[PDB]
Amino acid sequence: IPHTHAHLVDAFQALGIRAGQALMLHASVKAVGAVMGGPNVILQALMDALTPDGTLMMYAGWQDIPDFIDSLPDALKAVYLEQHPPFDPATARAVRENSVLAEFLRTWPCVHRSANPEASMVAVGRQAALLTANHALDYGYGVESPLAKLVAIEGYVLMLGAPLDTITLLHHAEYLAKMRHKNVVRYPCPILRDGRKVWVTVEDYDTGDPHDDYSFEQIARDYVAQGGGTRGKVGDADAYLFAAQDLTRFAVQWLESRFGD
Amino acid sequence: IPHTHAHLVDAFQALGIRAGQALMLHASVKAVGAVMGGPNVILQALMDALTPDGTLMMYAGWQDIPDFIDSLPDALKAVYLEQHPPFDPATARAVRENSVLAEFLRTWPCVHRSANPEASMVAVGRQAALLTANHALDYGYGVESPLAKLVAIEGYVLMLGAPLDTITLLHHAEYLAKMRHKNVVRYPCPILRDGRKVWVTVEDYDTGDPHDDYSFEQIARDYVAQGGGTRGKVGDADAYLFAAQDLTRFAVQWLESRFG
Amino acid sequence: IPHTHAHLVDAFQALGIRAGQALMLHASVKAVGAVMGGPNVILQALMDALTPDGTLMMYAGWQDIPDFIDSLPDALKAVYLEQHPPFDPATARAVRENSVLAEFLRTWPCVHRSANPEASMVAVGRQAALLTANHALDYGYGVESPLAKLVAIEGYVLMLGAPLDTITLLHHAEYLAKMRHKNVVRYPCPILRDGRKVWVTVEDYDTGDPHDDYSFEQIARDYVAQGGGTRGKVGDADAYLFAAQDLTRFAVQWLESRFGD
Amino acid sequence: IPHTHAHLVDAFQALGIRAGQALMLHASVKAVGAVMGGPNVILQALMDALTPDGTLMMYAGWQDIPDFIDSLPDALKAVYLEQHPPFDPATARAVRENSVLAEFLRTWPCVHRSANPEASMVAVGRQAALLTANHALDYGYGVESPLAKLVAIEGYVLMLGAPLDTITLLHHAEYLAKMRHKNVVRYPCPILRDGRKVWVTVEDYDTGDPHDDYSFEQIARDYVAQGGGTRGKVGDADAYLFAAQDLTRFAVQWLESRFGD
Ligand SMILES: CC(C)(COP(=O)(O)OP(=O)(O)OC[C@H]1O[C@@H](n2cnc3c(N)ncnc32)[C@H](O)[C@@H]1OP(=O)(O)O)[C@@H](O)C(=O)NCCC(=O)NCCS
Ligand SMILES: CC(C)(COP(=O)(O)OP(=O)(O)OC[C@H]1O[C@@H](n2cnc3c(N)ncnc32)[C@H](O)[C@@H]1OP(=O)(O)O)[C@@H](O)C(=O)NCCC(=O)NCCS
Ligand SMILES: CC(C)(COP(=O)(O)OP(=O)(O)OC[C@H]1O[C@@H](n2cnc3c(N)ncnc32)[C@H](O)[C@@H]1OP(=O)(O)O)[C@@H](O)C(=O)NCCC(=O)NCCS
Ligand SMILES: CC(C)(COP(=O)(O)OP(=O)(O)OC[C@H]1O[C@@H](n2cnc3c(N)ncnc32)[C@H](O)[C@@H]1OP(=O)(O)O)[C@@H](O)C(=O)NCCC(=O)NCCS
Ligand SMILES: NC[C@H]1O[C@H](O[C@H]2[C@H](O[C@@H]3O[C@H](CO)[C@@H](O)[C@H]3O)[C@@H](O)[C@H](N)C[C@@H]2N)[C@H](N)[C@@H](O)[C@@H]1O
Ligand SMILES: NC[C@H]1O[C@H](O[C@H]2[C@H](O[C@@H]3O[C@H](CO)[C@@H](O)[C@H]3O)[C@@H](O)[C@H](N)C[C@@H]2N)[C@H](N)[C@@H](O)[C@@H]1O
Ligand SMILES: NC[C@H]1O[C@H](O[C@H]2[C@H](O[C@@H]3O[C@H](CO)[C@@H](O)[C@H]3O)[C@@H](O)[C@H](N)C[C@@H]2N)[C@H](N)[C@@H](O)[C@@H]1O
Ligand SMILES: NC[C@H]1O[C@H](O[C@H]2[C@H](O[C@@H]3O[C@H](CO)[C@@H](O)[C@H]3O)[C@@H](O)[C@H](N)C[C@@H]2N)[C@H](N)[C@@H](O)[C@@H]1O
Repeated sequence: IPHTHAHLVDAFQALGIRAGQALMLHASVKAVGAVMGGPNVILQALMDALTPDGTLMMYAGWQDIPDFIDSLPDALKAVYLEQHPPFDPATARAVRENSVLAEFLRTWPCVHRSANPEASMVAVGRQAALLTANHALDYGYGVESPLAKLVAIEGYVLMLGAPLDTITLLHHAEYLAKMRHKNVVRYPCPILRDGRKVWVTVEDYDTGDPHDDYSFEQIARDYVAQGGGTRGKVGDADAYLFAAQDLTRFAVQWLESRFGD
Repeated sequence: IPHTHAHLVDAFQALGIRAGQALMLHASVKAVGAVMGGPNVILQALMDALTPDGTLMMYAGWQDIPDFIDSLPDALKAVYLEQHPPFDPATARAVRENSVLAEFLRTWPCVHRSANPEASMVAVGRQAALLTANHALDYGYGVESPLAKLVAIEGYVLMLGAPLDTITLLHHAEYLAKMRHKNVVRYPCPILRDGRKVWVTVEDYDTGDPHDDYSFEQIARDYVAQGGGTRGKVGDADAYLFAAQDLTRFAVQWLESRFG
Repeated sequence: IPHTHAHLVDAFQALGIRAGQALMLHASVKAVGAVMGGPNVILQALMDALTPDGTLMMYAGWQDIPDFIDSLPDALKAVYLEQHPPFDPATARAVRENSVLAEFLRTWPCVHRSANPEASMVAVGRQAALLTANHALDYGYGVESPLAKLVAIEGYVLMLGAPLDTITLLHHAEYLAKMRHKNVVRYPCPILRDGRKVWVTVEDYDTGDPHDDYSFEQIARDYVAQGGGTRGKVGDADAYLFAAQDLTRFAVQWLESRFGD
Repeated sequence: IPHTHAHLVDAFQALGIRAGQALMLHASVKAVGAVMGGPNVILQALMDALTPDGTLMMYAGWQDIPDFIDSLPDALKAVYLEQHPPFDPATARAVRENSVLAEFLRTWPCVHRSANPEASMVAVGRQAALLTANHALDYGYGVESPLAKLVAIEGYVLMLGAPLDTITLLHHAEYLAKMRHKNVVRYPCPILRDGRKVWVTVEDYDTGDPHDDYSFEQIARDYVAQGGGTRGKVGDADAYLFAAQDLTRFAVQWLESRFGD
């Protein structure tokens, strides 16, 4: 009754997932429904469809990032600066709202993790080191990011029962697009440097709210409506498979046509 | 008859300015009235009362600091990033609202200027290098600032027809005071590093608005009312002379009792 | 009698070269022996084993870099400052001792060349632009170098009859290693800036002599002795294939255990 | 016969010492000759000429710093790591070859001491806390040092029968100067961190030998020969009074003209 590994492998393949692809996954475990062996089998089935020559990536981030401390009373901020642990990539837990699957992949054998705390990506497979390498602290969805590299190697994005609003790649499209105005955020973050905690200022485009009157769901819905991507069932979940290069190109043109200067 | 150099020196001495003091000036040229020789003579008369063993300092800042570029359209901000000049302490003009006297002092012979663009101070005299040295870019009114040093050497603040709301030293009291919440700002600024332009992020407490329900004029008036400072006329101007250490102590206690 | 293209491809594959790898080559043409078609066929056979989704990189440097002029009399120095040509990446010849194969690759179609004159790297393939981008003038074997990026994307080093003392990647290990003594040098170099010749000063760790009592031969031989890398014949040449990340990690530990904190 | 407090005060004033100056002293007690009350009176007379508005600073260092332990056998090194006391600024004795006057000033009432063990400075007076604050452990004669601050506040250096080779400020000139070769060292040191002994590694330019073919004696003699500073007798001692800013500028130009870019 629960979905089997073999059936999930074939369901992923039916969508168009092929040996050797680099793929970034957004998922809802509940949407897929009961799997025989639990969410590990979702990851393993996807890895098997990709084969060891492919690569699987997820957005992990950092569940406990203390980027809000300026909003606290001064005396409480002082305690955070002294007592909050730094981002340690070996232990920093994935953002829970990024799916438990991101935390499962973060702790998978042979995983690689990128160094930007807020934008941290985890990946397993042939190009996992490449995708996660040299992730700049500032503008973490920009040109020196795993999203840029995913576009460059013509990777894919799989939404597995995940809302279309959660496509992290579209923050890279926001970065690229010549828009009339984008909101810049600067926030403190503790990191490790020579094995010691250092608080640094991170600069980035706001990724919590859009820069103008749009949503990622709207961009993705328009992409699908004009023939973009493939769609199909995986377990109980509605799934969408997008080519990163074409989706990014479409999204940049979409933003610039509506909100450019 | 326009006010003379001698009459200004004498009025400065009558108010309590003494040889060897370190003094930070806030002024209105218009409030002083016509001076024989112009605003140079205000500066020179004050320097003469201080003698070369004293020191005179003003808050210059940078009139053209482009700290607002994040609010501009992205395409315009890109042009600023490419074309706006960096803070060059040799040429960066003083904020006009800090008085033309601050720009006059900034271009005075033997002046020293501190390196923080937004908070830049200029000084002439025996301790001018000391006061302006190693002015940190972040928290420019804090521990690594000319204001901290002015307090440490028990200097003075002279208000020469300037409103009591303009006492820059009270931003140092804000920095020191343990208050429930202070607003932190981070803003971009172009500077010179190894002779090349570099854009850096500056972090500071907000100095454009108070951190709570107060004004500097309110603090200063309360200080005067409880016997703080000396008052007198210099030219046509109402003048106030404050000890930096006592005013800072008072303002920190004032802030902490109300907002701590 | 001469080695054929097909036999060289087979030998590279037997050694462990795989499609998609990013590979840095050190070679001796003489050690390989006569090849049917000459040294071009060595490069093409290696590129074929790597496929277009792989990358081949070599250290080119600049045969005629005038980094020695501070030692000359002022009058001769003035002539160098006036008359020596700048580093032009389109024409600057590779160091002859880096093998003629480095000069052959530098002039190969679709090559990318990194901008640091003394440390210039040349590469052909899918990650060639990535590896050669933004190569800082200072500390050219350091954090901003193609060697750092080769480690970060988990590339490989192939020794094709080249002595183990010539592994340029070990200068990156010297840069990373925390050691009791380092020599820092500053030297002059003419470059092109806005189409004009400009003399700049480059700061780097000394790469002409070791920083302490060791040799690269010593480190690499120890690496092999503990099971590092794979070995085999390619043509007449003894070949070694090393993982860049594992060799660098080993060499940093080797240096730090003897001269470190 | 023994020099009196009053006659030292007069001699310091005749040399050019003035109220309010920040002054770094290098001294020989024997060169001054017998003082009525002993070396305390040298320090007190100098403080009196400076007044409490002035500041007197000396290089104390740490007589017992175990910065040499990497050269010992592993077994003896092990005992040092276990048993050597940490740098405690309250008790760490001044280097004996820095003059007993440095230890006398280190134990003077109201003294402030900078935190860098090897480069520790002690000071008494109005800018004593300023000069000694935030003395970084790495590059202790560099930008984050009391010597940098002495230059910035336009202080002075007084040589009181001390050899001209002993001007510690010239290590700051070495740090600033752009030079063809520098030696960088890393050495161990035990310090206090949250009241517990911790061993750290300090990185600095070598200050035990020059970076090139020069001595501080040469630089200082050349400075004096071109009119730098003021000279006079204090007690039996030849004294020199130098402006820290002018001497540092001269020394940096001297080094860069001979060994610079
Ligand atoms: C928010 C969102 C993750 C919620 O989806 P979800 O299916 O409810 O949550 P998850 O995918 O984390 O799965 C949670 C379920 O995994 C199940 N599960 C199975 N084994 C588990 C295990 N060892 N440990 C924990 N949970 C386990 C549990 O049933 C758990 O549900 P429960 O806590 O209610 O018992 C989803 O709507 C979504 O948005 N996904 C895309 C997220 C994304 O990629 N965001 C990018 C940034 S915008
Ligand atoms: C805002 C404030 C400066 C305005 O006072 P003000 O007397 O009108 O202005 P200034 O002191 O700059 O003097 C300007 C006058 O100097 C005169 N002046 C004389 N010689 C001059 C010269 N060579 N060049 C320019 N102006 C000259 C001019 O008459 C000029 O007035 P005008 O342009 O209207 O003709 C004053 O109210 C104030 O706040 N002073 C304190 C400022 C301060 O210290 N702020 C700290 C940060 S909060
Ligand atoms: C120094 C070293 C290159 C010498 O090896 P080598 O085989 O003698 O020299 P090369 O690899 O340059 O091959 C030269 C041969 O290529 C041959 N060749 C074939 N076609 C050629 C052509 N069109 N043009 C020139 N030479 C050609 C020639 O026989 C030439 O030898 P020759 O000039 O004596 O006739 C080798 O010992 C070595 O150290 N390799 C590693 C180099 C390195 O990577 N260094 C990194 C910095 S330490
Ligand atoms: C090395 C140098 C200090 C030797 O000078 P010195 O006059 O022989 O030594 P000191 O200045 O330490 O004075 C020591 C004398 O102080 C006298 N003294 C007086 N009271 C004393 C007391 N309570 N306790 C100890 N000594 C006392 C003693 O005569 C002692 O000499 P002694 O042990 O032979 O009896 C001197 O040549 C020098 O180089 N000074 C500059 C040092 C410097 O600043 N170095 C910076 C780093 S390069
Ligand atoms: N792609 C649109 C999404 O925006 C928000 O999630 C973003 C997230 O926003 C955070 O959400 C927290 C509060 O929910 C804040 O701390 C924010 O920083 C941001 O910090 C990440 N860098 C990227 C995430 N995409 C929304 N939470 C999500 O529901 C929505 O689908
Ligand atoms: N706290 C009282 C004072 O605050 C403001 O001046 C501050 C000033 O704030 C600017 O004032 C402008 C409003 O005209 C804004 O651009 C602000 O950025 C800030 O740039 C300086 N760092 C410190 C100045 N004290 C007031 N201008 C001044 O009139 C008043 O006396
Ligand atoms: N570390 C091992 C290697 O070091 C030297 O080659 C280096 C080379 O050194 C030059 O060669 C001369 C002899 O050392 C120096 O004077 C420099 O000009 C240097 O310029 C490059 N930056 C890197 C090269 N690896 C050796 N020449 C080389 O044979 C040896 O394999
Ligand atoms: N500035 C020149 C001076 O160098 C030496 O003293 C230096 C001292 O050098 C040590 O002294 C040992 C032998 O000289 C070295 O091994 C170092 O550890 C060094 O540790 C300090 N950081 C700075 C001192 N200046 C000389 N002791 C001194 O006589 C000479 O005049």
